[PDB]
Amino acid sequence: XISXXISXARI
Amino acid sequence: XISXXISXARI
Ligand SMILES: [Cl-]
Ligand SMILES: [Cl-]
Repeated sequence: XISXXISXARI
Repeated sequence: XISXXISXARI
């Protein structure tokens, strides 16, 4: 399916 | 940044 996206580590 | 998306494990 969906794996990940935007983690938050940078953004 | 971008982390992941669609892996290929299913799709
Ligand atoms: Cl990020
Ligand atoms: Cl997949």
